Amino acid sequence: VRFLDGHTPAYDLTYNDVFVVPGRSDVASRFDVDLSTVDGSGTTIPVVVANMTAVAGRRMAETVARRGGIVVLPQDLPITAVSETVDFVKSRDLVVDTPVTLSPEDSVSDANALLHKRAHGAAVVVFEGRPIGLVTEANCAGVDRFARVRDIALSDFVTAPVGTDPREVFDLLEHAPIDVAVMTAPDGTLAGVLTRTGAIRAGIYTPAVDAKGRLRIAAAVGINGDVGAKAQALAEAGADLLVIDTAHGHQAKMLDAIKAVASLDLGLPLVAGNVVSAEGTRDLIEAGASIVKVGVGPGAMCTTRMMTGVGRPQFSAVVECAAAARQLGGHVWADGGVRHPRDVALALAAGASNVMIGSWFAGTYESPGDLLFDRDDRPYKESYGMASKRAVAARTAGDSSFDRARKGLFEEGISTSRMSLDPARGGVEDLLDHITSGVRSTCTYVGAANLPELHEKVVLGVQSAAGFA
Amino acid sequence: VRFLDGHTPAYDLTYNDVFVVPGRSDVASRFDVDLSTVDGSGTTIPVVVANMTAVAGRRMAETVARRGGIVVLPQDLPITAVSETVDFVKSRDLVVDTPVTLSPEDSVSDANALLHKRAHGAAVVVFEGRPIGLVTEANCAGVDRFARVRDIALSDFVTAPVGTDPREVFDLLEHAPIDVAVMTAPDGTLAGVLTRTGAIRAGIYTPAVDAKGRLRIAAAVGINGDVGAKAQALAEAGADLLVIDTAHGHQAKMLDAIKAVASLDLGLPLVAGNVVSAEGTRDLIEAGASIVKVGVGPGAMCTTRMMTGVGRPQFSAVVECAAAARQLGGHVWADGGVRHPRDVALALAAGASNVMIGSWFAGTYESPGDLLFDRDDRPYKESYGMASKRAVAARTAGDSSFDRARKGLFEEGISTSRMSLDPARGGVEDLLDHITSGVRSTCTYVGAANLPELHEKVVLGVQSAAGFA
Amino acid sequence: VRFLDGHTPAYDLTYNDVFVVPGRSDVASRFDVDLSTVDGSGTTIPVVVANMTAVAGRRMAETVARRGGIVVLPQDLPITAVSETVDFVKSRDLVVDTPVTLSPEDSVSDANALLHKRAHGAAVVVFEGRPIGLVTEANCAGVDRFARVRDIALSDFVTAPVGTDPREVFDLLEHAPIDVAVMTAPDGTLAGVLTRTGAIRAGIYTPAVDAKGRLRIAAAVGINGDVGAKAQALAEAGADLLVIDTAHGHQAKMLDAIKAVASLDLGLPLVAGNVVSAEGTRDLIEAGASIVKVGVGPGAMCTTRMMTGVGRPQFSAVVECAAAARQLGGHVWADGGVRHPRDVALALAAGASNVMIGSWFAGTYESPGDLLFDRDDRPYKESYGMASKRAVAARTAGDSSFDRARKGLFEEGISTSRMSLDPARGGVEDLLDHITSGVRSTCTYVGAANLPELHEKVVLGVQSAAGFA
Amino acid sequence: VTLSPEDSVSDANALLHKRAHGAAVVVFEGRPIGLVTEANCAGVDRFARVRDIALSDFVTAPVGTDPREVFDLLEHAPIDVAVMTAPDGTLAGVLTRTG
Repeated sequence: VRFLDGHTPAYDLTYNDVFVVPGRSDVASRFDVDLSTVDGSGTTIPVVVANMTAVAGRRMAETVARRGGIVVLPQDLPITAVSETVDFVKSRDLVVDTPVTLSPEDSVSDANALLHKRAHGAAVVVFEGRPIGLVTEANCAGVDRFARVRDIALSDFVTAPVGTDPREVFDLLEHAPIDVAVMTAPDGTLAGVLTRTGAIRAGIYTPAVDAKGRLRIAAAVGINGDVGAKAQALAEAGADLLVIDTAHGHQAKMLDAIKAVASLDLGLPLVAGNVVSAEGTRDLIEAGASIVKVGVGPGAMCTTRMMTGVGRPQFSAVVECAAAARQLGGHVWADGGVRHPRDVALALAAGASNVMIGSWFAGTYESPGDLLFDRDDRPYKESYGMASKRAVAARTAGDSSFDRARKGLFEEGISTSRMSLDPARGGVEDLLDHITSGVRSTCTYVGAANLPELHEKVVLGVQSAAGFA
Repeated sequence: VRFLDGHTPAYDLTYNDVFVVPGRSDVASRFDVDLSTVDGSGTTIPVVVANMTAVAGRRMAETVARRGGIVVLPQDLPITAVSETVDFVKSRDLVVDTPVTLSPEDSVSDANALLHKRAHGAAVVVFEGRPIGLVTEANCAGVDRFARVRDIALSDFVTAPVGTDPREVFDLLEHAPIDVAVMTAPDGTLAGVLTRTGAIRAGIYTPAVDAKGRLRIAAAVGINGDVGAKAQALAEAGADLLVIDTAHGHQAKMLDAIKAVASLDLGLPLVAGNVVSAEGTRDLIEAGASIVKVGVGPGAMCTTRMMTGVGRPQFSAVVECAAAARQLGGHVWADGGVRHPRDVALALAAGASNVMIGSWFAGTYESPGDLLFDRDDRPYKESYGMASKRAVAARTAGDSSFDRARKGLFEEGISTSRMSLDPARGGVEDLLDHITSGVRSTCTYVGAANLPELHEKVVLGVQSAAGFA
Repeated sequence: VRFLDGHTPAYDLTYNDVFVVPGRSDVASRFDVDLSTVDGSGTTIPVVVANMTAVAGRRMAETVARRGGIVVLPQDLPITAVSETVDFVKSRDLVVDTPVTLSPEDSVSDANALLHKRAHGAAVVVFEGRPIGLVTEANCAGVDRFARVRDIALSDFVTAPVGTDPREVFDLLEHAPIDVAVMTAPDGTLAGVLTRTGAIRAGIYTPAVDAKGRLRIAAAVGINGDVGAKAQALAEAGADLLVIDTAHGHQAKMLDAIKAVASLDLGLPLVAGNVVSAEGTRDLIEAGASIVKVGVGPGAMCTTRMMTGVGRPQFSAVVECAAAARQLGGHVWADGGVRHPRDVALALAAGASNVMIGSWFAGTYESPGDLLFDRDDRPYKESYGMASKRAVAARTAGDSSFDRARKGLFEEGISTSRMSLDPARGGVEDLLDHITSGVRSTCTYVGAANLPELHEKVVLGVQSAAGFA
Repeated sequence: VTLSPEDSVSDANALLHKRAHGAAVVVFEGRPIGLVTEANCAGVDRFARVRDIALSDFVTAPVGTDPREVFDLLEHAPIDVAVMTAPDGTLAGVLTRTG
């Protein structure tokens, strides 16, 4: 990377210490920029969903795959659940989104609960595979709490055949009272729904698909036990990417796991981490890892850097890891704390081929967590609220109560960080649009048509802390 | 510019990182300093009003031109409105200010609304061109809400002929109960008003006038469409300065626009921006721009630097751009975030020939926005409250709803930043006095009689962030 | 110590300026790390309790000695009290903890007061040396305020013989309603109690014992009067470590005191302080001090650095003192402000053989201060609440009221800093577990099996203050 | 209050408050399986299918028993509900000490 003249600090840099200097640009608009990655993950956008239990959901996987990203499944899930998730994801359409389907004679409370599980805002009533109506907001107000769904149905939905160009579907929704377009198969069976914003995103974004034309998905494996057996089982399940993660990637056990998994020669790209050093990245790549995960305690006040003195600023670590990996032909992923598009833009400029988003996507409808309201009816979802129970479901490992208590004595309990739902960006697609707009604006300011060009021509500067007063 | 010995930081500097070291001075008082610019804009003060819809008003243009500045009109205004504004501004007197005129039989609510549109605090009643009285504050209290103006009039206004030396006009207002001096033409028709503070400012300040002895004004053009036609239309309308602005000035489209406008050879000075690099300034000047606009995402926590990593500290960017432009014979304008006279003083010391003020002037009476009160009756004006509607009035460009939605998907909505009215500095003239006093004190401390001398003898130092604790 | 390339700041570093870079590690888990010190203090953990009146209690001494640390007694205590404390501490068991014993016919209010003096949560009723029952929480609710203890007793306590392996004691408490295991001597007399967490800590931690197999303890002496007589009296009392402390250790009087104490040749290790300079450490070691105490006004906003400009950042001072002392064969102790395990980890990485904890341990049950509740019933203990009275008990020194007032005129009154009790970490053993977990995680991240190896292979980096925004 | 298996747990919570017994019986093929009581829905998944938090610890007595002995049978019971079934084992009703 290139810095300004004389900008050679005696310290590691964070995302608050750097800025991008505008250069000569010929890019007309944001749409003239290609965001496709070259790391082999197959994503058309540099957004990757972290493998956390409170974020890596099935609906999230479907949505992110359709919008061009990829989601890594948690490593504690059973093989049957992973196989079911992969089969459901790879059976989805590349344009339409799977709507919330309600059978007749169901409870109205169940319908209200299912309404908020997706950003469409309308749940279709289906009988014999045929749509009957859409249940929308305020339909349950004043109605008997024991209503049987087929009492407040609104059979006023716009219908179009599957395969219609979304350009005309957008026009058909110009004067519709509900921004939902239920499209049915030629035999009349339900296939999916569309919306004006969904049609625009379908025309803007490019879905990330495998060689079979199906949505891509990823899965993770732990560092304990027979790693080869789990890797083989996940590869047979249809996973397109394997991620071997841990708190400290630069250890002998992770090297042994990488050697064991790479010996099988499954052909899938391999992701390992996390390291924040050039030596660690080189050691991980030499062991057989194609993608190196970067970022260990990036924050200066995070729990890791308060328990221990171990850590490193994200920007310098990513720069060093990318510089070490590119000469070996590998790629790096930014696995820090991302809460603004500036972080993603700076990570891409540093040389990272992909940026993974963690807890930020937990505050969306598509996240597996259940929606609950605060005292002021603030929509929010409890991060790590039920992940601890799922974590200890596999942590027990059949050990006795004495061993479990001995392990848990030193273990520090992660608190449940409340994350308020953004009313203007409730769906994860809005956050994806925000991040992609930020990255495209960065590319236009720099004057690059694609991410490698952005990394090539980026010019950075250093600023002091006095500007934050 | 000259810095202290050993003050060579490894980072770019903001306005919080620098300070002015006092030197040997022989300037007796603040009044012994000339603030006239040499950039060719014709302003007697380095204050320029930004071309924003919520600030660039007609009354603001008149007031700033009379006080020695200049105002750039928004580029989205129609040619007829711009022509009307120019004709009204160039038909104003160089000393007296245009008062609020109320015709008889009007609504008292309309009179109360018109009272707050200017800082005079008294609205004159005019019939057959002759003043009848002045409606002042608290005149509408307790009176019927449907009063017809000519029921609470106060015919106790001091009258003086037009052309009287303001020195005696100040004495005539020594014991007057209302600090308004209505002056009428020799035929008895109304021409304008004056006040003690207005007389003092008329004796202190020098109006910025063109070759015809009329108040100066500027207009802006967009970067889309036939730039030459708009430039020709504005030049024919009587504009004295053209400003071609955009988010990123260092692009090929802006270079083409500069080449197209300069090919017409209208003779007017040309302003282009924005760039924060020496290469960008050189490219803009070579294309045919006489004045370069500086500043792109100056704040470390601004919306631009949170969406993207693109930006630069204002001080270093202004210094570099001025150093690059002066050797080419051009001039630079500071277009950062100005909220204190320190910012203007440091920008002038850096080498900028003019400093443009944006949202700061929106919280004044003369701003085009309407005055409204908070729950605690706090006077304030909604910045960008109606500018969005005016922005989309020209952004539609006859495109279809599909294209408009596709454009607006990536667009980020600018929030309406409330700006409270300063009770002691409600009028923009008070802010102008504050800024000019700050600049004059800076000049006296440095020991310079004019802005080029201030830039010549200025000595700067660097301070750490520990002083802000 | 080793820093990253180019990380050579022009200033002294605190604990907020440094971070630990992960290296190649082969440590399987936290339990594969040995925390034993090599400074000669005999502690199995680097935790040392400060010699403050509000912290250095008898129960605290017993608990810290059993958990592997050491406690220094205040220097103002009389020789009889110190002898009694040493005799009580050295008469304790290496596994079981001394419970709260209640005799029959006592006041129930006294029982309630004694309940909160230890973290067991159950006070045993003893008659003729035989346990009768355990008084637990909520037993005093609704009961007459003048109850005689033997009216709400619960004779449902699990009993095991002394010497039983805690592995089976843990199993015996699996279904017990009270997590207290009262163990009695073979003659049936009470000897102590145990708990599940206590059994785990007994199996994890190693008690710090002297050559006689008894818990270790330390005492302090003032710098005034005949230091040799006090040192001889404390050595005869059974103290295992002597600490000569003062505000400014690098003074002639402290050198004379060190020479006087070392002339006696008591054979005990000697601790002196405090100094923050290499010259001071060398002077103290040459005078006859085996351990040098480091840290004088470490905070940038502490009372010492606000009264005077005297001070130094803790990290740089500790590094310099350790570097100076190791070549002379001595050792250094970190005596700064410790509130997080990160501070202890960084102090150990800097080269310190032990880290002393001051006011942090005051907010525990085992501290000598009495427990009192806030308006919201917040458990807290008044730091320095009664230490001032004990300080002036020896400060009077038989001087007249005139001399006392003359001394106290310049003296600044230390305020009583309220320290809230942590509900999840009420006992000091929980804080010890937290700190040891932090240190073990640091060691695993670095890749060291013991503290000297941690100091050998540690690699540090420097970060700017912009990361704290 | 009778709850069939595979029903929504929210419906069970709603049905719990419809009577003063405080316990809703789970019935399958006319046979009681358990009683859903208060705080059973706390922390449990909002989409629970009833037959996941059932408590099969209900006291059973034949219909026609003198309530004097039914009161004694409920002296130490943790739930003050006495589910009584018909001689063929089918559910007929419930009783309590106060009842």
